[PDB]
Amino acid sequence: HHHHHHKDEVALLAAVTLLGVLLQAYFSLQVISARRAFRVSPPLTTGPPEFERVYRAQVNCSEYFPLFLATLWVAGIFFHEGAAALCGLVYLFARLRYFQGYARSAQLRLAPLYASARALWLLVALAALGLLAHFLPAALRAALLGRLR
Amino acid sequence: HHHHHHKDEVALLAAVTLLGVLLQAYFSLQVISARRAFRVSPPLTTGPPEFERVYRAQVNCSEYFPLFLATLWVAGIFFHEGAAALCGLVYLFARLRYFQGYARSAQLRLAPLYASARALWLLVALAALGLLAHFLPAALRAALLGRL
Amino acid sequence: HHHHHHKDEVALLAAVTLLGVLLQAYFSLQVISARRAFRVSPPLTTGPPEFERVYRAQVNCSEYFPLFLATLWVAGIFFHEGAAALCGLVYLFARLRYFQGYARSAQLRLAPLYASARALWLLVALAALGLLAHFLPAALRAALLGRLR
Ligand SMILES: CCCCCCCCCCCCO[C@@H]1O[C@H](CO)[C@@H](O[C@H]2O[C@H](CO)[C@@H](O)[C@H](O)[C@H]2O)[C@H](O)[C@H]1O
Ligand SMILES: COc1nc(C(=O)[C@H]2C[C@@H]2C(=O)O)ncc1N(CC1CC1)c1cccc2ccccc12
Ligand SMILES: COc1nc(C(=O)[C@H]2C[C@@H]2C(=O)O)ncc1N(CC1CC1)c1cccc2ccccc12
Ligand SMILES: COc1nc(C(=O)[C@H]2C[C@@H]2C(=O)O)ncc1N(CC1CC1)c1cccc2ccccc12
Ligand SMILES: CCCCCCCCCCCCCCCC(=O)O
Ligand SMILES: CCCCCCCCCCCCCCCC(=O)O
Ligand SMILES: CCCCCCCCCCCCCCCC(=O)O
Ligand SMILES: CCCCCCCCCCCCCCCC(=O)O
Ligand code: NI
Ligand code: NI
Ligand code: NI
Repeated sequence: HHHHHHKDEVALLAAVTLLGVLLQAYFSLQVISARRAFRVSPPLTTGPPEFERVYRAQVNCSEYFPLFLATLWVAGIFFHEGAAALCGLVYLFARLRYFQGYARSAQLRLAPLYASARALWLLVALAALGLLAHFLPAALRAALLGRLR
Repeated sequence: HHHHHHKDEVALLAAVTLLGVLLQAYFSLQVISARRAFRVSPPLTTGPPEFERVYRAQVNCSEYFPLFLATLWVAGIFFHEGAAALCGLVYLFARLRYFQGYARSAQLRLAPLYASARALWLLVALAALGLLAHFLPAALRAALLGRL
Repeated sequence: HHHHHHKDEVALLAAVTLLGVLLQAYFSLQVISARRAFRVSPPLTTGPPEFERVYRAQVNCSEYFPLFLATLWVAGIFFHEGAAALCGLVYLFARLRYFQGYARSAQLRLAPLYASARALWLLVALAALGLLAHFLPAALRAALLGRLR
């Protein structure tokens, strides 16, 4: 126990984070359901194209999920909670469309893939700007103090 | 520096996290050892079924690891540290049995897989309840104030 | 809102985290570029060895990213911010060399792979020591108080 909590500075980030977990659960579910429909038994990860695209979509979302996370949280703490959470949401909605697109074809994944990438770059930029705002003043000051002597 | 630290509210979550890291290390070690026994040289990922099942078991535990993490932390902060840590432990022990099961066969993976899924779902539910507790009162209040 | 922030205790961790995200971006970019040069269209993940090595290097770095993250943060918070950040940087730089090595051959990946593993074990050790320093005193004290009664 302390007599204050910082929950209330990260609750939006936490909500978006959870939403991302749930979205991954939906993607796994679709993979399970593709495994049944095209009869691809674990441990195999190859099969008909229609299976491979679903499986790949899920794998690519899972692999980007930690990156999404890390940049969400850095942006949301160093830049602005609300703005990070919102880019997060745009990221997740884009990945849902990416997943749906890819299921249909390689080509129909592209537009939402690009939109996923833009939303993730926005998170990167907000995180970077936030970190710059945190470190740049002291560093400029130290450099000016050095030249002043 | 501040004159207080919040470490002590997250130390169980941190211990469980690290335990999870160590478990992944054990899984990688088994994969390395299966690569030697069945002579599957990187960058190959395919080979005899006994190699593929170990390899897949590891890749599936790696891929769910961040999900475990995220929910572990959200649940532990917004619901209850101890309860989240404990579900976490149950998740990790279930994955260790899943890994061992899968090595032996596709079929023996299933019971511990299901247990691992139940444990993760519990973490999800805790995280969701914790977030509901945080947001719901102010939202109901704002709505009541609007109607007044 | 609050009248203190803990940003300034984790800014180095956050910066190393973001550097890690950027490095994964660089790795993906090399994968895209290898897909074009060797004509391997998603959803395929197999192709000429030169493509497979790049692709594997990227996958292995993505899969260890969250482990790196988790241990970076636990070490940075329970042991020492600066020392964790520094081992983080050595981890990332080694993975860059691992990636470049692996692109050229299976064999050239090994030295920087071993350096990546050492740097991650150091983070694991710093995390474990920090957790020990947090829990061990109260536990020893409780055990002694029990025997004293
Ligand atoms: C070391 C630090 C490195 C930092 C690097 C940072 C790079 C930052 C790049 C940000 C790229 C943002 O680019 C911008 O993305 C948005 C969001 O999709 C696009 O917006 C687009 O999507 C939205 C839907 O969500 C619609 O309004 C419309 O379809 C379109 O305008 C812009 O058309 C594009 O120009
Ligand atoms: C541990 O959770 C899960 N693990 C696995 C495997 O590890 C499978 C691939 C390995 C194999 O076949 O051996 N699969 C499904 C799992 N579920 C089920 C959910 C999809 C309906 C899940 C339960 C709770 C939350 C979740 C969040 C995201 C994804 C899933 C969540
Ligand atoms: C960076 O650490 C490791 N990286 C890789 C690769 O990236 C391999 C797949 C790439 C290739 O072969 O090209 N493999 C094994 C690694 N080890 C050592 C292992 C004995 C447990 C590890 C060292 C330190 C901590 C760890 C934690 C979890 C898993 C592993 C940890
Ligand atoms: C979501 O961002 C990205 N996603 C994907 C896929 O999910 C691909 C594998 C799926 C497929 O082809 O179906 N690829 C590239 C992406 N970019 C592009 C950037 C690297 C040049 C990225 C944008 C912003 C930050 C980033 C950080 C790391 C990696 C990438 C970052
Ligand atoms: C991947 C998600 C990681 C989330 C990390 C969030 C940690 C910030 C909160 C500090 C912990 C203390 C806040 C008081 C809450 C409590 O313990 O009751
Ligand atoms: C939108 C978020 C809500 C998600 C709710 C997830 C449901 C929790 C399911 C838990 C079922 C586990 C059954 C108990 C385990 C056992 O019998 O040993
Ligand atoms: C994804 C792995 C977990 C991320 C963990 C973030 C937890 C942040 C806890 C609050 C940080 C402030 C306390 C700093 C203590 C110190 O530096 O001495
Ligand atoms: C339960 C916690 C286990 C901790 C295991 C830690 C293993 C640490 C090994 C570090 C080896 C460092 C040797 C480096 C030599 C060099 O880099 O030049
Ligand atoms: Ni008190
Ligand atoms: Ni002071
Ligand atoms: Ni505080």
